[PDB]
Amino acid sequence: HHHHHMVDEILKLKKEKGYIILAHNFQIPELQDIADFVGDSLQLARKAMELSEKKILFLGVDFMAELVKILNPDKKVIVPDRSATCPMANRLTPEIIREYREKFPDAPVVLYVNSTSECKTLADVICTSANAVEVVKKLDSSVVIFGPDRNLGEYVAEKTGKKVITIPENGHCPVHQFNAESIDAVRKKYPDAKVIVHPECPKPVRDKADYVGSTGQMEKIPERDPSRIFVIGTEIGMIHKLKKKFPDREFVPLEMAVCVNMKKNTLENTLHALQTESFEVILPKEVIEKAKKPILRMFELMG
Ligand SMILES: O=C(O)C1=C(C(=O)O)N=CC(=S)C1
Ligand SMILES: [Fe+3]
Ligand SMILES: [Fe+3]
Ligand SMILES: [Fe+3]
Ligand SMILES: [Fe+3]
Ligand SMILES: [S]
Ligand SMILES: [S]
Ligand SMILES: [S]
Ligand SMILES: [S]
Repeated sequence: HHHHHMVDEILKLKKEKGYIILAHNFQIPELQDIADFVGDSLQLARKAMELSEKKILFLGVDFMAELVKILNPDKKVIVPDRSATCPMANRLTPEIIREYREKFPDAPVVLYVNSTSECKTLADVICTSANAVEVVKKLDSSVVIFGPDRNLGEYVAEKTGKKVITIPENGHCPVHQFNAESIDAVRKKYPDAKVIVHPECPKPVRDKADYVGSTGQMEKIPERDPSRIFVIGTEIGMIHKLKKKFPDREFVPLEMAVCVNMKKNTLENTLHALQTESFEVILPKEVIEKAKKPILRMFELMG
């Protein structure tokens, strides 16, 4: 009843006030369902650039909303919880980047998308887990500085054969610290299941999986693998996304993994956001201009 009210009022206010809702794959199912588009940060950013609308309600975490805003400076971007962020990303700082640039002056600074917008202004190129391998492959260098995620950096080193110098020391994602034993357990319980895990997972988990890929990659695997059952080693939000796309197959969480910050967004605070038209994502224009360069480098090296 209340969700029915909240859902209908959200759909009403989004229509009335000219907002497009963009939701990340890790949002709760109820917010994914009222979104105009659901996707990874790259898909959502690219999508934003194509919109005729000048108003965006973004449903994810701050670095993502800011990625949208940097590529769409003249659109009004709001979020329902202004504290939704990536705690581990904020362990990488400007001074660590400067320090490592000095020591390895010829190593391009490749920053993972979860990095703060301030940190992005000091990068040579941005990447996501979808494109990180391709991006580091096409750089001239045989050595790269990579942060903030150490597991993704080592994965990239593995697949490119390049030297990846990770920063900071011990940057990792709690959400993807799956037990390797959990894979052994599912392979006996579901013998024919395909295990897909995120490259942020530790090396023993990746190496025992049938596929390693980001959320965008995970959702393309059933387009080419006919298996009836997939075991999914990422954040719980992707199970709903996959089930919706491929109703014919079964998706089983490797374990329950919840990103607390992603779950800060609710139907209630989303409705408040459309009522009040807050909270606006504002970056100093200087940050937009400086962060935009390594982002455009990323597309140049992708496309
Ligand atoms: O690319 C994305 O949207 C992200 C993904 C993804 O796999 O799509 N995973 C983790 C983060 S922090 C962001
Ligand atoms: Fe995070
Ligand atoms: Fe993350
Ligand atoms: Fe993560
Ligand atoms: Fe997270
Ligand atoms: S995150
Ligand atoms: S992350
Ligand atoms: S994440
Ligand atoms: S997270």
